[PDB]
Amino acid sequence: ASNFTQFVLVDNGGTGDVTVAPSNFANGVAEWISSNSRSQAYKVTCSVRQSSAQNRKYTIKVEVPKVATQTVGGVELPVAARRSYLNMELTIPIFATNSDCELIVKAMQGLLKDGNPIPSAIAANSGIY
Amino acid sequence: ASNFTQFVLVDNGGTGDVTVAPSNFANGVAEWISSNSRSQAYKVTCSVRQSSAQNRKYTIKVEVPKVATQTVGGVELPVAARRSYLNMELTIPIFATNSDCELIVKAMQGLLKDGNPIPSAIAANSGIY
Repeated sequence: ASNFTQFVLVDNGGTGDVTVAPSNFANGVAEWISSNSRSQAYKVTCSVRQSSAQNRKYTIKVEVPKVATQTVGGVELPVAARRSYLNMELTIPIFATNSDCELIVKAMQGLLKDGNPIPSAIAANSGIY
Repeated sequence: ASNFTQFVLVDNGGTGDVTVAPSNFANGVAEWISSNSRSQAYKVTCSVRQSSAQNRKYTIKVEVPKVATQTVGGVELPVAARRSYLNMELTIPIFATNSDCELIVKAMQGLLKDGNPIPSAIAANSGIY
C-alpha cells in the first residue's frame, strides 16, 4: 500500500548500505533523509496529488550527495557538494487497477536495470548515440 | 557507455517480456517503441542536454499502454487507452566521475525496489501516509 518507513536507498551488498529514514511530513510531502549533511545527506521526497483529475500525479525527488565533494582536492569544508538530483513525475489514471499499477513499477524497474542503455549512459556520464 | 539498443522494458520471467526497440532519433531525442499501438505501444524517450551548464540533464519519458483499455468492458476500439506516463529529469554535474554516476543509478534502482515504500504506494494506487 505505501510506507513512510525506512528503506535502503543504496545497496552495497553488506552493512555499508545507504538507508533513508522518515524525517518529515511537511504538507502532503513525505520526506526521507540519511545520516544527513556532512559529505552526506541522501534526501528523498514523495508527494501525491490529483492533477487535472482524470489522473493522480506522484512527484518524487532524490538528492545524491555524490561520493563527490571533499573526496578529492583542497576545499576542506564542502557545502552544496555539487550533488545530483532527480525530479520524477508519474501521472496515472485515477482508477488504474493494481495490475495497471504493477505493470508501471516493472516498466520503471526495467528502464533502470544494470546493463541497460539508459543506466549505462548515465553511469558513464554519456549520451545514447 | 550508452546504447540505442533493444531492451526488456517489462520482465515477466519468460518469453512473454515487453521489449522496446530503437524507433527514432528525432533531434537529440532517442526513441524506443514495442509491438506498437494496438492495446500496445510501450514508448520510451531519452534526451540529454547541458542545462545551465555546470550540469547535464537527462530527460526520460515512458508511456505504459496500461494492461488497461479494451481489457474490460464495451468500447471495442480503444485509442488513447488512458495510459500512464513518467517524465523523469536527472540533473548531474558536468564532470561527475563514474563513481558519482554509478552511485546515482543505484539510489535510483533502490528507490524503486519491489517491497519498498514508493513502489508499494504506486502499485496499490495509494498515498505514503
